Amino acid sequence: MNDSEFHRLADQLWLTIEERLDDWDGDSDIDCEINGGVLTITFENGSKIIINRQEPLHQVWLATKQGGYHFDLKGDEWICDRSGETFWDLLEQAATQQAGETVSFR
Repeated sequence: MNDSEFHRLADQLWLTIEERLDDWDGDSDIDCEINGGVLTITFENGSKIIINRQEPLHQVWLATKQGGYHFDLKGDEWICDRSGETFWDLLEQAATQQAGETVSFR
């Protein structure tokens, strides 16, 4: 049902995100933190993206510079619930603004 859906989604996000940002270089440095259901994407500046998760239905969080918002699914692309933003793109703007160079998720 839900827990399984949540978990498989979680697995693919967690993996692909961590992998992507461990892979890509930059201006700044990058150390990804992996904790128990938590990712924390940390630059040499000391600033960071906070990723952690809420309900085992479909609900995940993400926090950054401007604060952030929770992460909800539209279709092939997660939005931020806020007004209805975007996964990879807003995450780009977040990471980019804290790191100091285009952090390329797409």
